[PDB]
Amino acid sequence: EHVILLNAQGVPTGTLEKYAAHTADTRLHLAFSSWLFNAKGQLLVTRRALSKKAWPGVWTNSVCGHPQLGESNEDAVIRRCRYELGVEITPPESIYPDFRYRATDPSGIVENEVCPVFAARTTSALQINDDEVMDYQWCDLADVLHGIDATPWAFSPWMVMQATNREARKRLSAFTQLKL
Amino acid sequence: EHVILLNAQGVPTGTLEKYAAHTADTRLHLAFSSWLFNAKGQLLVTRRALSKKAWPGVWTNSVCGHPQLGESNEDAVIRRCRYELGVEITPPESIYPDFRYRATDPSGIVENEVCPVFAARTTSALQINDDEVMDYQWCDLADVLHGIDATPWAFSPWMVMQATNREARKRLSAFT
Ligand SMILES: *[C@@](C)(CO)CCOP(=O)(O)OP(=O)(O)O
Ligand SMILES: *[C@@](C)(CO)CCOP(=O)(O)OP(=O)(O)O
Ligand SMILES: [Mg+2]
Ligand SMILES: [Mg+2]
Ligand SMILES: [Mn+2]
Ligand SMILES: [Mn+2]
Repeated sequence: EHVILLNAQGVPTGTLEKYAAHTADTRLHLAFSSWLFNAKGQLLVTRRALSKKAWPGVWTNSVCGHPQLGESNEDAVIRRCRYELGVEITPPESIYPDFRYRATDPSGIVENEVCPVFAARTTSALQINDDEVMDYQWCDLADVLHGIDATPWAFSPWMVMQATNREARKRLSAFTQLKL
Repeated sequence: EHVILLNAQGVPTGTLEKYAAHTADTRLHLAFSSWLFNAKGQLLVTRRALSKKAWPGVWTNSVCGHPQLGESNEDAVIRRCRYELGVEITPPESIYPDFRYRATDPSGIVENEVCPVFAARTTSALQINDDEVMDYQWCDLADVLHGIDATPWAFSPWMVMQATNREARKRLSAFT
């Protein structure tokens, strides 16, 4: 795998192997983030595997990843949902297109990303990939937002930032509707 | 270092080496749990090291451990506060003396304990042992209870159960 490198104005300049790209010195690159809801409208929260290079063992939103060369961001969402979670989804909706952030993890690994955010519904059962996700929960969005307000340090920082954006949060709410 | 095996009448029957004791088939043994506050009354929440055999990487109450043969519960707390957090404390106070639980961690490791719970105040600065603790936060007890109440899965199951016991929570709250 690789990442797509971006310059200061967020324009692509090339690619780098994925492991080598995440270090204490991470250059800006492209990513995506997605929030998944089941038919009942519950949000899927996940726990990153202990083997993940960045934020291992941390609770976070449904799925995070890196678009590969030739791939649309929405196609990367679909792929990682299948790879990490075994799960089929509805077409991802853009919910926070201009999200961008930089953060250092507990052992000093940096993430530095232009990271558009999406939401979607699951249309199949989960098949969790233990190489990527060690735990998960279906819950009510409102409860997650209250937890995020009370103890933000217990979640990944990108989860918290995305959840605290007003318009993003409105879309998450929309997805809490029960659907048949 | 060991754990103390307990029968149905809660009597020690023997010991097992501590690491070898915690498996997918963990048998009942003695432990303690402790909640630490500073002089200002802020609660210390800690995140277990990724190397811990049970619930690695998990946010939980201040300090947890295993009393040894012939050791008082209060002395075990003090010992682990020094070992894990390099911190001195006031005499531990009982908060939930009859707590007991069993739970399974994401990789299948079980804790199965008789685990009385205590509270204390720190009387020195932390000095972190990174073999035990990978992160920590000083916060307001009110906010931690709301977090436990809203997203209990973000915390260790034993922390949740202690905090959701009606009397334990009163005494934690009264404590600062
Ligand atoms: C999000 C913002 C987290 O850093 C993008 C990266 O997610 P990761 O899950 O860490 O990347 P992948 O390993 O490609 O899945
Ligand atoms: C607490 C309730 C966890 O089950 C008792 C044991 O805590 P640990 O922190 O895991 O024990 P030690 O490694 O002895 O410190
Ligand atoms: Mg990922
Ligand atoms: Mg301990
Ligand atoms: Mn990245
Ligand atoms: Mn134990």
